Amino acid sequence: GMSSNLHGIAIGIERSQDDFYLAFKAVGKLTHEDYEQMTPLLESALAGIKTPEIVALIDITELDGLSLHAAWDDLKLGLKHGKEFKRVAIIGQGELQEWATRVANWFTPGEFKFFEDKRDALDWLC
Amino acid sequence: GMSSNLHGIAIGIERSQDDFYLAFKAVGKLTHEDYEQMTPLLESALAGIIVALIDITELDGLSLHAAWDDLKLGLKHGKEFKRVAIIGQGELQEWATRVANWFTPGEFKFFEDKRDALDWLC
Ligand SMILES: [Cl-]
Ligand SMILES: [Cl-]
Ligand code: NA
Ligand code: NA
Repeated sequence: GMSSNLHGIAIGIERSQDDFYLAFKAVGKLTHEDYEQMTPLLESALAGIKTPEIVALIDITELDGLSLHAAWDDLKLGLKHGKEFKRVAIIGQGELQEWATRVANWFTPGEFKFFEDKRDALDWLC
Repeated sequence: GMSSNLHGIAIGIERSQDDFYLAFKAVGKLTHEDYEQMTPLLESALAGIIVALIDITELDGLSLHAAWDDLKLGLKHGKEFKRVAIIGQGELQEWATRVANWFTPGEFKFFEDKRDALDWLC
């Protein structure tokens, strides 16, 4: 009964033309340890920001899900930093993920919008 | 970043002379999915079978959700285990075993060598 599944969150700051954006790529089944590894970089990225200025891209194309603890870490990060994001582009596949993006958008102050194409997402995002 | 750590639980019935025990090996950082893969096997074993052996030499720990599944399993089934040999290394794992022993109705004892453990286990 063993398993060696690939998972994690990649975080970076990317560029599209003359705009910088915060990029995430969530892969596999996320754990609390994954949120822990990513949190200091996120805190570094948002240092000094107290207004809705940030735009982010979150690629969930290879995301399987979140552990229970990870789901709580995620909500904690949203409660703590979410107001600082004005727009969030979600990149995934299918209508069920589109629907989940619309549900997230209802809950959040920043504008969340779903895409399948990165170039479309970046055009809207920045 | 990315990772692909090995984790899981091996379970099965084993022999020591003309005598049997339930063997567990806990590897890595255990998750809820690991507990769900393992539970139906544990139940079939208990319907068919008590003393057990738990190898923690390669155990890192349990996720929050898994610690809960684990406690749920101990509350349901631990009374059925009269003796539990914990196979591990070091005094921190021994201490953890002694703490577990205090909490539980069966006798839990720490060993470094499987052969020494099986002599006491059955
Ligand atoms: Cl977790
Ligand atoms: Cl879990
Ligand atoms: Na929103
Ligand atoms: Na005990």
